[PDB]
Amino acid sequence: EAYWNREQEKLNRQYNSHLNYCEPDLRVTSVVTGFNNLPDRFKDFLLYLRCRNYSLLIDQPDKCAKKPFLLLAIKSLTPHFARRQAIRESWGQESNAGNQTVVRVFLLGQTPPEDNHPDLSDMLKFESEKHQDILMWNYRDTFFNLSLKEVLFLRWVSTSCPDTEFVFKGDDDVFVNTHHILNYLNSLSKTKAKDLFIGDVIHNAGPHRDKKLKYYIPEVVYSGLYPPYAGGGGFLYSGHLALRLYHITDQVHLYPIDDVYTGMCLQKLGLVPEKHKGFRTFDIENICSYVDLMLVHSRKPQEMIDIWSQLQS
Amino acid sequence: PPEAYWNREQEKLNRQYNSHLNYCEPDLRVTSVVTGFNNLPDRFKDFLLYLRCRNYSLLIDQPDKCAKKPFLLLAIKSLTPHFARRQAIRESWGQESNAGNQTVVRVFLLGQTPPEDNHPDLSDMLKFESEKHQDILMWNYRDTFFNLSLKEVLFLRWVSTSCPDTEFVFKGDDDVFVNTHHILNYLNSLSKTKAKDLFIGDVIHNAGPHRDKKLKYYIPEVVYSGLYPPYAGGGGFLYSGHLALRLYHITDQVHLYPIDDVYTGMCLQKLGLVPEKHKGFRTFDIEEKNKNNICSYVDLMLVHSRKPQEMIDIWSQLQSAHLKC
Ligand SMILES: *[C@@H]1O[C@H](CO)[C@@H](O[C@@H]2O[C@H](CO)[C@@H](O[C@@H]3O[C@H](CO)[C@@H](O)[C@H](O[C@H]4O[C@H](CO)[C@@H](O)[C@H](O)[C@@H]4O)[C@@H]3O)[C@H](O)[C@H]2NC(C)=O)[C@H](O)[C@H]1NC(C)=O
Ligand SMILES: *[C@@H]1O[C@H](CO)[C@@H](O[C@@H]2O[C@H](CO)[C@@H](O[C@@H]3O[C@H](CO)[C@@H](O)[C@H](O[C@H]4O[C@H](CO)[C@@H](O)[C@H](O)[C@@H]4O)[C@@H]3O)[C@H](O)[C@H]2NC(C)=O)[C@H](O)[C@H]1NC(C)=O
Ligand SMILES: CC(=O)N[C@H]1[C@H](O[C@@H]2[C@@H](O)[C@H](O)O[C@H](CO)[C@@H]2O)O[C@H](CO)[C@@H](O[C@@H]2O[C@H](CO)[C@H](O)[C@H](O)[C@H]2O)[C@@H]1O
Ligand SMILES: CC(=O)N[C@H]1[C@H](O[C@@H]2[C@@H](O)[C@H](O)O[C@H](CO)[C@@H]2O)O[C@H](CO)[C@@H](O[C@@H]2O[C@H](CO)[C@H](O)[C@H](O)[C@H]2O)[C@@H]1O
Ligand SMILES: O=c1ccn([C@@H]2O[C@H](COP(=O)(O)OP(=O)(O)O)[C@@H](O)[C@H]2O)c(=O)[nH]1
Ligand SMILES: O=c1ccn([C@@H]2O[C@H](COP(=O)(O)OP(=O)(O)O)[C@@H](O)[C@H]2O)c(=O)[nH]1
Ligand SMILES: *[C@@H]1O[C@H](CO)[C@@H](O)[C@H](O)[C@H]1NC(C)=O
Ligand SMILES: *[C@@H]1O[C@H](CO)[C@@H](O)[C@H](O)[C@H]1NC(C)=O
Ligand SMILES: *[C@@H]1O[C@H](CO)[C@@H](O)[C@H](O)[C@H]1NC(C)=O
Ligand SMILES: [Mg+2]
Ligand SMILES: [Mg+2]
Repeated sequence: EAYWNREQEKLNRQYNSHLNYCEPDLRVTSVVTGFNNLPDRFKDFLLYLRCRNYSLLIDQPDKCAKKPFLLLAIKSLTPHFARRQAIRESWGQESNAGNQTVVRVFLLGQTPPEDNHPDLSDMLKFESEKHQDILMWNYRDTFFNLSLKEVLFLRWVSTSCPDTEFVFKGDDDVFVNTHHILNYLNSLSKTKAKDLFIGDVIHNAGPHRDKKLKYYIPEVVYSGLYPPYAGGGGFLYSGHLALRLYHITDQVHLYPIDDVYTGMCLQKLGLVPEKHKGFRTFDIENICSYVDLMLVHSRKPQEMIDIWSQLQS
Repeated sequence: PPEAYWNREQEKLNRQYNSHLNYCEPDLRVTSVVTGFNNLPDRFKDFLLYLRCRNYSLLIDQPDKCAKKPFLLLAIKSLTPHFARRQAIRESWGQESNAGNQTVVRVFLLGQTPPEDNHPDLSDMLKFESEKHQDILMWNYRDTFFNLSLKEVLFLRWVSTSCPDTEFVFKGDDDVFVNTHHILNYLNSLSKTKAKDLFIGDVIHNAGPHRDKKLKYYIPEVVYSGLYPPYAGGGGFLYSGHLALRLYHITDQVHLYPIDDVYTGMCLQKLGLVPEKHKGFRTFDIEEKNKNNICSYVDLMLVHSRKPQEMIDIWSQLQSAHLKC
């Protein structure tokens, strides 16, 4: 009865246009109960659900010219200049130690004037030319379009970085202990590494029905429970799985919560992401508190540099 | 009954006028004369050790900013990383203009954000921004909360040196919405007498220092004793350029204070003046229920606090607000 569930079931029957239909899908105004009274973000989500063929405005095509051991992929918005630079100087440094290459990309969409964003296009061009780590696509960068940010990033992995051994995807305000991540990745068996997917995995979750939370999903949009999913603050997976995940995205309708969407894709593949206790996407309760952690949400740019500096000793 | 350290040093200054300005070595005396110095937070140690130093130089100047005599100079406190805040101001209420040959010009007021304070290095982008927009003033001191009174004194020096003929000054924060049209209408309503010593804002009377160690405005009893003079909250206040010159001259006679808007109130009190409350300055915001009605902003001078998109949104709706409301 909920809209997403019914359309997804239609998709299941077709695989057992929803991909490049980019006119407004006016059907939703008649088939979604109370559509006129939905918040604008749901109107936009429903009207443009069947469009995901957006193009790269800023690419870094040689980012993976040397096959990486680890790709860091960080969700960011144009105005977050200090967040990105703190990451570059702390846990997101690119490196080649042990010939285990780490490369870094930030994942951006457009911040257009119609959404009341200041025009930062000249600063973003300066930054992209200076640091060569900005990927930017021509879609409206919004909270409910983070699942678009996920799908287009996975597409970019498939086209431009398909041979990375591992992928870390996360937020631009989480602290990551990249040394611990690399140590963990190097201790993996070959079998465990082929389909690795770990994070702060949430089981038996359901959609928030509370209208004051940013995660609110109306009953007319989605019914039932969520699959197991790793919290989007940051998760870690094999590049092999990144390609299998990209292939399966066509068979899963976009969903307004992006980390739930990745969990939906894993489930369709027959996989279950595994919890690693070092991923603290809901923060901690002292620099020694951070020694054994993989990730902590959330930290400001100065805090990111401070923690990283103290951890090096 | 010995006063607190700031009061005692201010008493010494008062008697000297009825070095504290370019002594930039650490004043190790404070470790002996400030009660409990060793147990103070680092920000108080730094403030006390370097209290007598304020001859910092401009690294980035805009020397022709006031080549055309302004009617109103907008001076906005900002920090290096705040690119989106500054651009939103440029496009909304901080636009430069010449309507009615009443020139409005804009500067942002910055210090350094050094790597030793764990700041990411954004210096090349700031230099690019300055080259593009020609509205960055930057001095070579450590930009911190407790150095904002330094930001105030160095800005007033720049007005005396480089913009002394501006008719009015608005000084405010980079996270406030300002109804600049209402400000200009108000300034054009003033008698010549009221305008000569104009100083208005969200004026707080009978305030004292916060003694709760958990608040960012905390001030220890060993640092400052007694009450605060009347003062306009720093989110933004409005005053004459004539008074800006009088305020600059008097800064030499008032020791820096960790809270910048209290410092400005101290300087006004030394001038024999009392800032006046204007109800349109909402430095503690407006009612939660009226935040999404643009008519709520028509009669306001200033609202704290708003994000870059919110400032642009409010400004855009305000340009057609005369059609409703
Ligand atoms: C995720 O990103 C996608 C891609 O950027 C984004 O899709 C875009 O949404 C906007 C609406 O938010 C669409 O813009 C509309 O296009 C139609 C074309 O006919 C216009 O008629 C619409 O007019 C509206 O706005 C007018 C004023 O400008 C009003 O007068 C009028 O009444 C309408 O309200 C409107 O401009 C745009 O076409 C798509 N672009 C695509 C599909 O490529 C989507 O919104 C984002 N999703 C979320 C959840 O944020
Ligand atoms: C307001 O701005 C002023 C001007 O920027 C700023 O003054 C500066 O303060 C810093 C301290 O925070 C001073 O730097 C110190 O200088 C002394 C020598 O005079 C050094 O011994 C200090 O070394 C420290 O760090 C070393 C390495 O970690 C340690 O080994 C050592 O023990 C110290 O911890 C440090 O370099 C600087 O000299 C002044 N500059 C000037 C021009 O006065 C002031 O701090 C700001 N005030 C506030 C309240 O923020
Ligand atoms: C089972 C679970 O953990 N579900 C969500 C969790 O609900 C909490 C309840 O289990 C608990 O009893 O009460 C608290 C109230 O204090 C919570 O309601 O809440 C978290 C935080 O919202 C959810 O994780 C988040 O889910 C959203 C999507 O709704 C999104 O995926 C986000 O990234 C993730 O952090 C749990 O799913
Ligand atoms: C007289 C006054 O307003 N004093 C400060 C005010 O104190 C409030 C108390 O009067 C009341 O009993 O409790 C409330 C808390 O619910 C307040 O504590 O608090 C405001 C907010 O801090 C102060 O304004 C701020 O002062 C700091 C310096 O201390 C700084 O100048 C800042 O710009 C300003 O907004 C009142 O001074
Ligand atoms: O339109 C958006 C909104 C958010 N983000 C990024 O998504 C991540 C999560 O945002 P937020 O902190 O608001 O979400 P929460 O952690 O509260 O779920 C952050 O890295 C944001 O920079 C984004 O890229 N585009
Ligand atoms: O080290 C600093 C800290 C703050 N600010 C500016 O001072 C103003 C007030 O900052 P904040 O909002 O944190 O203070 P609050 O309103 O909470 O008293 C804003 O314009 C900041 O950009 C600054 O210039 N340097
Ligand atoms: C997606 O593809 C269709 C044609 O197949 C095209 O009309 C549409 O403009 C494309 N969408 C975008 C955003 O380019
Ligand atoms: C201020 O002046 C004194 C000498 O006049 C000098 O030693 C000191 O370094 C100056 N301070 C700064 C920050 O230039
Ligand atoms: C316009 O303003 C300037 C000061 O900014 C003044 O010198 C000039 O005389 C004015 N011109 C007119 C037309 O009054
Ligand atoms: Mg977050
Ligand atoms: Mg503020």
